[PDB]
Amino acid sequence: MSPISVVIAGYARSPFHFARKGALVDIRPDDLAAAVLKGLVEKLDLDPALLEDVVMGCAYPEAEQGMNIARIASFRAGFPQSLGGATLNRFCGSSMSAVHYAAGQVLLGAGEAFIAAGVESMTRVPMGGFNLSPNPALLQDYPAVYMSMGQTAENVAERYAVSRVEQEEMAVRSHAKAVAAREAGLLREEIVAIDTPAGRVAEDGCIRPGTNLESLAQLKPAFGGSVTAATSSPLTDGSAALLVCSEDFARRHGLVILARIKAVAVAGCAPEIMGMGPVQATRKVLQRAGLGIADIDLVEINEAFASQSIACIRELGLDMDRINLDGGALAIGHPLGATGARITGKAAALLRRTGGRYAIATQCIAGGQGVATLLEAVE
Amino acid sequence: SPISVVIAGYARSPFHFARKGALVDIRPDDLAAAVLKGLVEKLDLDPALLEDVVMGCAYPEAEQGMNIARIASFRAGFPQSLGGATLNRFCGSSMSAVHYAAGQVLLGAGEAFIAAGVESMTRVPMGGFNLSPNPALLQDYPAVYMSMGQTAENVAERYAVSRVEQEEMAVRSHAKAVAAREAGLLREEIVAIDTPAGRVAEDGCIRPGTNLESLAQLKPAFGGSVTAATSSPLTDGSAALLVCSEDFARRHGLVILARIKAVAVAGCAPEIMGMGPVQATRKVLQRAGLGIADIDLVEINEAFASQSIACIRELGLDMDRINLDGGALAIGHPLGATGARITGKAAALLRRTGGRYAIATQCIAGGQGVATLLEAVE
Repeated sequence: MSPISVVIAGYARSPFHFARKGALVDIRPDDLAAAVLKGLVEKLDLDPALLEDVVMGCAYPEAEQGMNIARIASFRAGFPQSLGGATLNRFCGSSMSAVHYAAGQVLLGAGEAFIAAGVESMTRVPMGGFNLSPNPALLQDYPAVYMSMGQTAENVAERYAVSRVEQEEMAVRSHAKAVAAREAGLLREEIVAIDTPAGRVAEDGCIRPGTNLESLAQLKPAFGGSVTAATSSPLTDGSAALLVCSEDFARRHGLVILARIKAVAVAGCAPEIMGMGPVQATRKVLQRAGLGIADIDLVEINEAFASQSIACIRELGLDMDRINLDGGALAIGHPLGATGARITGKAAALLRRTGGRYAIATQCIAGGQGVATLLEAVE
Repeated sequence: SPISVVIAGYARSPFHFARKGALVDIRPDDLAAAVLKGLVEKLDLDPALLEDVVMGCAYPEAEQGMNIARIASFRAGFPQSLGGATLNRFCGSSMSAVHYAAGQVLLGAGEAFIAAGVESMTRVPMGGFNLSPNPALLQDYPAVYMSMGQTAENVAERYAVSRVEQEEMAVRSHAKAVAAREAGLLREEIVAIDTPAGRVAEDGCIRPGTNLESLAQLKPAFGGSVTAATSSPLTDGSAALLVCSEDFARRHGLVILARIKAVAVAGCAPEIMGMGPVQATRKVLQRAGLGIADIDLVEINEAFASQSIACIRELGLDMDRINLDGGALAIGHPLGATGARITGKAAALLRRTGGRYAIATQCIAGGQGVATLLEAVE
């Protein structure tokens, strides 16, 4: 007689690079995803034949991200044909929903170990895909369904009263925290270096040290309002992967357990303010875990925009000093499919490193959704 | 103390031929929405009670793009409070949508889900608009991109399924579909769809009086034993299930079709992807503590007569217990929607026939299988 325990027992990712001008422009997303899958199981010294399934998050699963990129990446990584592979699109939250899927399968007794990963080459598959075909009836009846992400960011800045200067202070803090993490070697363990035509890429490319209020105040508005390129996550290339498995499996294979998955959630919201997704998703995981915000040691909230990240943190009553401890997406980047796996893996790794008890990973999703994962330390 | 996960609803569009059938004018997001709306109207269920819509789709791009789960959900008039996520495991996408939903019920992450799928093989072509095979795998491992027809021939050769044996399954599949359709036994699962041309309420792919003599006169499709007629057709269609806790079904006075007792995925060699159901079925049996002897009926997808027959023999199943109301040869195979149809139909048949246990299982492009084992609710 034993509690069902689902744990994160591995977290790896590529460095994240600016789309179009960064170090990963020449790497196919299927090849990049493969590199990280192979990197994770090599960091763990884990036989991939022990895995049930690879679940790969991807916002635009077409073109080089098509043909079930989970299964393509798995083949390309040299993993056995006995694994399953599936690709999951919940846009910005895809690879956090991959974690929820794998967690559900562990409870169903349908396998003991999974990779929950994500990928986005925002260089090689442009945000929106090819052949964008909006529903004509929804364009007329419900146009907010297809609202630009930047307009949702302005809507939140207005409706939740987040000034341009307040957004710019988050940008300064997110870069300063990433720089401090990188320079202390605190991003090294999670990174799988990637071979490219130009050479080995081993370090994050989106961090801009010395980001400061005076230089930010000179930038042009991006969406005819308060938001700028610097208070918006950049177009990013990258992949992240987690090992999601039973506590028993991790113990059996001598794996270090980063954290236990204690509760999960999805919540819909109004598309016009999609950035507020995290509020209902976080309230759900607290209600399901039997916890309050005062119980949470740290939070990874994705910085899709400063406007929505700040509006969420205020609405939940979170201390900004407990947010995005090693930097957030303004600095680190936001390759859509990969972010959920990254912020979940990172929250787990930070909970273990900081000696905390509980953490939450949460983000917003285009089309009006939020996802959250509540993590618990393992003794 | 287990939570019990049930199927408490099954709806689908009529399934029609790609390019020449009755659904060619319906965008797949619109077709999925019609089925979502039909399902909740059949159940008289308020969709505000639903946690999430999980939509299977083999090619989630263009008219199937932009997270078709969420688009279909909005188009059906469901509240913004629901989640929406699109899942691609090609042929098995919407069975993996059931598996996802069942795990979320167990996690206590919601009590009611729609697990659905859609494919308009008319309006999004197989391979998508920008097929880009991994250059390294084209060199190292070309079988990854093997055509489904070549895998069907591989299985016919290696598992010794003659062209006549394949044609005998084509005959029985169509005959079984005609018996069901003629007795009104397909009507309850169907949501009629409005089209520019008028209301479509009947399946289009059934070819009544399909027979050995006429099949034997057709030309091979893949330089072997397989023909157009022993291959599932290119199909347009959508299917949706209500996957929910037993407590939620009882509380809302919903008729339960079946309990989900076990689930599985299993990888296999892409070059014989059609044998996916063997390891997937053996997994759900082992997990359920059951033998093939225990199973009253099976829905095994008829992607190809060759792989369906080869799997049925490998598992030692009585053909009389397979695809009671017809199989994909006759009903159609709109990739993203098939897993939800065969799981849904297997649950509905388990209830209608008074059996204890059923299996829904299928093969998947890229070498995978999926299986769901269902139990009658006492």
